[PDB]
Amino acid sequence: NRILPDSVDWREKGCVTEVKYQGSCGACWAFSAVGALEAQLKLKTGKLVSLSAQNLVDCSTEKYGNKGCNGGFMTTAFQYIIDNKGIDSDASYPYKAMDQKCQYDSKYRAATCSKYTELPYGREDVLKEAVANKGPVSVGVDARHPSFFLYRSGVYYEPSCTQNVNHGVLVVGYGDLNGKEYWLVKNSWGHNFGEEGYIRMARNKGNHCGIASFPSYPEI
Repeated sequence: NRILPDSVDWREKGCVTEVKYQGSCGACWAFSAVGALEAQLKLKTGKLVSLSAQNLVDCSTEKYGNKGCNGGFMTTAFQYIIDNKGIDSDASYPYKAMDQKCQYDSKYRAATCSKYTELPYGREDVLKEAVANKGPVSVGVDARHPSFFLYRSGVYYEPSCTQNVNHGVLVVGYGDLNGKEYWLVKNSWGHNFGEEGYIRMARNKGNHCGIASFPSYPEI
């Protein structure tokens, strides 16, 4: 294993915004992407600002292989931000859990993206390195299993989990709790979900739930 901190929690560095509630809109990919960029924005500017998931839903659309409330890709959302030369703040372009016309306006720009990086498939130590050294990382997980919705505490391990990911989330940390290594995952089902919106997911257990399958992070 690479030489790295044994645990990381980007919330401690003030790099993680409040947990969002996607509602009945499959915008997790958008929340996942903005969350990663929010951390980078804080690292660069010193200011923590929620970015507009809705801007991605409405504007990072067919050209990017995305389908708004019917799903999308974090990577292509990043490329949209690059191509578009910005993304608006959440306050300026609030989330409505619906597909809308693109209403991007540069006057409400709160961040940019210059590039993004895809981590190699399934490599949890590479993921750990990126979380330690770069910041929160956008990932997909298999969140199809009934146990996921009912998670309350501890470290989530679901034998039925697969590497077929379907749910974009944000890895904001990692560590060990009571002998179980975990990834600290920010979800977008509001603070009622899991631990105030977070789930600790099993780490170094064979790419559990595909968490390390498709990681990416942007840079400002």
